[PDB]
Amino acid sequence: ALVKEEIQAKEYLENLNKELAKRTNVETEAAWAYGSNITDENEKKKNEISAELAKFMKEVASDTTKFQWRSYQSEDLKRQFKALTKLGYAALPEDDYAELLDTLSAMESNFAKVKVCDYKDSTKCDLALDPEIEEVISKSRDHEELAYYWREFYDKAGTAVRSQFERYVELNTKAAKLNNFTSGAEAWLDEYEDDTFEQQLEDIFADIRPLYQQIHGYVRFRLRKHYGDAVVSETGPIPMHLLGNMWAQQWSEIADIVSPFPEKPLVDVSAEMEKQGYTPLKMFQMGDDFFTSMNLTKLPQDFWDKSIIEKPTDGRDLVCHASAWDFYLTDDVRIKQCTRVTQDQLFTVHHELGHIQYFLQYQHQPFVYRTGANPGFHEAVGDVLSLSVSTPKHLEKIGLLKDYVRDDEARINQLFLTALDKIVFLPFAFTMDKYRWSLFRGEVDKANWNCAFWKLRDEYSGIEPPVVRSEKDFDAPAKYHISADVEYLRYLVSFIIQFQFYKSACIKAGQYDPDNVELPLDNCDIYGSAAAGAAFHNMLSMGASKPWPDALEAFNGERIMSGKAIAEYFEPLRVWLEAENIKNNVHIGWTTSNKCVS
Ligand SMILES: *[C@@H]1O[C@H](CO)[C@@H](O[C@@H]2O[C@H](CO)[C@@H](O[C@@H]3O[C@H](CO[C@H]4O[C@H](CO)[C@@H](O)[C@H](O)[C@@H]4O)[C@@H](O)[C@H](O[C@H]4O[C@H](CO[C@@H]5O[C@H](CO)[C@@H](O)[C@H](O)[C@@H]5O)[C@@H](O)[C@H](O)[C@@H]4O)[C@@H]3O)[C@H](O)[C@H]2NC(C)=O)[C@H](O)[C@H]1NC(C)=O
Ligand SMILES: C[C@H](N[C@@H](CCc1ccccc1)C(=O)O)C(=O)N1[C@H](C(=O)O)C[C@H]2CCCC[C@@H]21
Ligand SMILES: *[C@@H]1O[C@H](CO)[C@@H](O)[C@H](O)[C@H]1NC(C)=O
Ligand SMILES: *[C@@H]1O[C@H](CO)[C@@H](O)[C@H](O)[C@H]1NC(C)=O
Ligand SMILES: [Zn+2]
Repeated sequence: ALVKEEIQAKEYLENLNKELAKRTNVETEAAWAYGSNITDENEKKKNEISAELAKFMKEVASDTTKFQWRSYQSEDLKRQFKALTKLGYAALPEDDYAELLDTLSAMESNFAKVKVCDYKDSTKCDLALDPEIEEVISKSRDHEELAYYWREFYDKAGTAVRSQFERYVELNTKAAKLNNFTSGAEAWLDEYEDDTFEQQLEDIFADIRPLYQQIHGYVRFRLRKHYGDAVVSETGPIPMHLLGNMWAQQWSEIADIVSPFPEKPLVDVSAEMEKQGYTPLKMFQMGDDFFTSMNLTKLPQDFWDKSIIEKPTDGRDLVCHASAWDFYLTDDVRIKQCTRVTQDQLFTVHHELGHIQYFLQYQHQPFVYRTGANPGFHEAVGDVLSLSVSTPKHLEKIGLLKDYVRDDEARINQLFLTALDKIVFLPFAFTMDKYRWSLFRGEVDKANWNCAFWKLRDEYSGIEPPVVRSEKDFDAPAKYHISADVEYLRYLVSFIIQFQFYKSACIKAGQYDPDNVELPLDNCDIYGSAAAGAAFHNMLSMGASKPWPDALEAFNGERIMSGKAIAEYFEPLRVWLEAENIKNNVHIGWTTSNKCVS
């Protein structure tokens, strides 16, 4: 009967979880070897091991039907069994799965191997995105140079893989349907365990959108003063190559030309980092110190022994796009980052170490629970610390920000600088998955796939390509996550919930009081706070053992994803900016782009 079976099922799950952890270790090692060293041999190795694990998952999913798991008393056992039924791509027939793996490695390796010719020297053709092209996009204020690098990169990283992307969409759809989801959109959304999740995000985005429109309007106004009206129009979408980022996802790199008060300080600690002899090692050691200062877990020896924290100097191809890795044993966690000594990179280091901390916090959990409460939780951890590291308060403590006077004008500069990252990103992140969802769901005909991309970027972000594109081009895969098949909604969720975590951690630390002028949210530093660390420990140690509202509740007693906290952080900016835009008669909104020919 059921009482005896539930006891046996508990024993079954205990052994299977350990077996899954061990088998996944092997897959992860092969994936790591390939990402660190792209060769035909490593690709073959990676894909063959994945195919082996997929075959085993099929056997597992099949075996779950031998247990009456839906009839069990234990919510915990039922949750584990449910996790094991979700095959994802592993549901595909053997040959289809092999084809998908080959398709995915073809796209990611194409992205990783992109090289372009120097704008000034057509003989020198070894410029990679990281660091060469990204350096130009972030630093150059020559609009024709910027336009050149934009076109060269999108042509090579995007258009070149159209046929592979098409087959990937077909196989992704086939896999979703084998799992009885309507499409890959629903398969992705299932990770959030909430059937109203899309509407919730629409509601939150709608609340923040007006602030984005104000930032967009002001930036456009300031760019007109820099480049002239021949380059930037008052009423049209902003030409995206002028925004300091290849994908226009964050605009912090053009802060020096769009800052509210150019005569007052704007935080940019890159020069001081270099002057003080910072290295990638030091940056990671400083991140480690931040976590341990909060009474959280120190980085294990394997991390230091096995991580790659600088771009290799041999001739080899690799994936430089920064990532954090769990090997599902004990204390085997690693980062691979082509680290540079900049302010932006210091935040990236803390982001990636947020993943590592999460891995360490939940490594005692059964295998199926060794992941984030939802994908957004994993992305939020390191960003909460980055918000603190970015404050004038913290940066003065570590001697990177000198002779800084925090008057009302400096505060507006800093809030604006943060918004150029945190608010600007929201419509971007939403469009990445809105686009792919529309393809997965079969809502866009193949003949319209490229202009469907640029239509969303126009509608939500008010940006456009520097040159005319058409259906002869295919631009979406020029973004890493699109070539690498990484869900993006996690980052939209993260940018909302990180402010919920930050606000709460700051209150717990005694660093934020809404009725005290000396403790504003935008200058909170949680460094050294064991109290904030305790909330993190309580939440992160849970892994995916409970639905995410229980994980949020463990942190601050709340159960709802809310835009209240992000709006609260930027409220002083909103008040100032609304008035400043009225003062300067700034045009808000944009006409439909003419940059994608149907
Ligand atoms: C996605 O959705 C799919 C449905 O759209 C779903 O596919 C269905 O899965 C069912 C398995 O759960 C399967 O049901 C079986 O059907 C067999 C006969 O099917 C034939 O005829 C169909 C048309 O009439 C054809 O379409 C098929 O191709 C087949 O030719 C039955 O023989 C079988 O029965 C046995 O199993 C049941 C189940 O027993 C359960 O467990 C315990 C066992 O101890 C029972 O006590 C308990 O009561 C419970 O019922 C037994 O009751 C029975 O005695 C037999 O042993 C079974 O009903 C179905 O065929 C299949 N397709 C369709 C079209 O319905 C996928 O599984 C879903 N995928 C995922 C990942 O969830
Ligand atoms: C650098 C970072 N890299 C990603 C790596 C994600 C990944 C998933 C699966 C296999 C390999 C890599 C991450 O750590 O989440 C990243 O891409 N991004 C995203 C981006 O740069 O597009 C959004 C960024 C928000 C701020 C922190 C960094 C976030
Ligand atoms: C890269 O992989 C090749 C074989 O694919 C191997 O021989 C070589 O040692 C690796 N290179 C480095 C730098 O690890
Ligand atoms: C550090 O964490 C432990 C449990 O992990 C806790 O018991 C202890 O109180 C914390 N240290 C401080 C100073 O609060
Ligand atoms: Zn991340």
